[PDB]
Amino acid sequence: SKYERPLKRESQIKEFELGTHAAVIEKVQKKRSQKGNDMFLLSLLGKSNEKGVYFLTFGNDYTEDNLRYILASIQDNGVEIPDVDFGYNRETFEFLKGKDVYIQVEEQEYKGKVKHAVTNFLTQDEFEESEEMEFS
Amino acid sequence: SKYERPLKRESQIKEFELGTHAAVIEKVQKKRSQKGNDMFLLSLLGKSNEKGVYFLTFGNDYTEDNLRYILASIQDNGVEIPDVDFGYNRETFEFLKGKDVYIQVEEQEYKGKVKHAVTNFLTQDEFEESEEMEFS
Amino acid sequence: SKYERPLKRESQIKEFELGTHAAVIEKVQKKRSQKGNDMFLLSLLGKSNEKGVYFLTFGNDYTEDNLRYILASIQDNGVEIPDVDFGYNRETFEFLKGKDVYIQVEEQEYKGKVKHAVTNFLTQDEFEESEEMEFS
DNA sequence: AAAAAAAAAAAAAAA
Repeated sequence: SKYERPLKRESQIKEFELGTHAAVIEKVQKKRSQKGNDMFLLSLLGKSNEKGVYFLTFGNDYTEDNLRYILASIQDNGVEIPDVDFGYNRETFEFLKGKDVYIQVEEQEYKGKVKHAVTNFLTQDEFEESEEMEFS
Repeated sequence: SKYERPLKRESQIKEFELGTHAAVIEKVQKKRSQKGNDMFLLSLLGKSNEKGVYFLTFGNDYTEDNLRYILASIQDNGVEIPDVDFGYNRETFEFLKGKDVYIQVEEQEYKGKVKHAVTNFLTQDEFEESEEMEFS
Repeated sequence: SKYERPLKRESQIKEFELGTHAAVIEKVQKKRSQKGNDMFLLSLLGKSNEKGVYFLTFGNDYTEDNLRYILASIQDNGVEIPDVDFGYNRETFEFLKGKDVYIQVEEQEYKGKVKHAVTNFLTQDEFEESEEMEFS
């Protein structure tokens, strides 16, 4: 094919350790998956510069519930959830950017490659239940 | 099978230190993989005779982008890109030879043996971002 | 059990010193491995009566490559490679006998016992390049 | 809960 300038790629030097972490959604991209689903690609920034990615895929039974947990995590980091129809729309897209969240980070295999993946957005209850088990 | 001069093999004494470097594509070579994929074998040379190799495999869905990043790295080193169809062809083969590039080199574990392998080709943006964080 | 006459064993008094060497393929004999692959057993005679052995083992992914390098070594000693199918056949078998080659010999250890073994066949440029860095 | 993902490349064998 003919050359077409490709995009700058973000350096993902450092992953999240396994467990629960406070993180901020440092970026939100609108993309389409390889199987042709509309998704929001949440980029996640930790307090020691840990980078992580999360895919909010649309057009299935879980999408609604999935996003409610993202919103609930935002709510419990001290932000009011506005009166808007949440889903595949610009309000939702813009609302997520820059927000404090609680994330879970589990291991995950794919093509025999193990990485630390962001799996879930946690409520206050879930974040503390997990965090109050750790010994300094 | 009928005879086919195998590719000359060099002394891999000095390899690239970890991180990102300016390099040249010293040699390009046609080669069939163990799984039976066509690839170009890019020999990279550094400013103090560090050596490394890069496997540009054809067939995969990443081929295009992977080559795009090679080309874009060449673009950002002062060479302009011809209006040719880039791929598994002769023009591509001849173009890549003797071109200044930006590369990343990470640690790569394979069957016990860790070694410093060229992983990516970097754009100007990518390159300056990681090179500007070094001190004196 | 019942006595069968055993075969004469060739006197392997002196072995190659480590490094690169001009040598002749003095003998070639096809055998079965302990694991049970067909293979050629190249005997190699040095210019000071050094004796070494090389095992070209058939039935693996790199059989053809290892053979190609042998032929390349013969090619670069003033011999033209004919348009023959190279492999486990009589023609390849008989072509190898008596040819000049360049060999590499390294230390090797099987059952505690150390041995100078023939590990590779070198091209012209490969041979000269090894001889360059010996003078230092 | 369902869906997301850079793919691919590396001697093996002899004794």
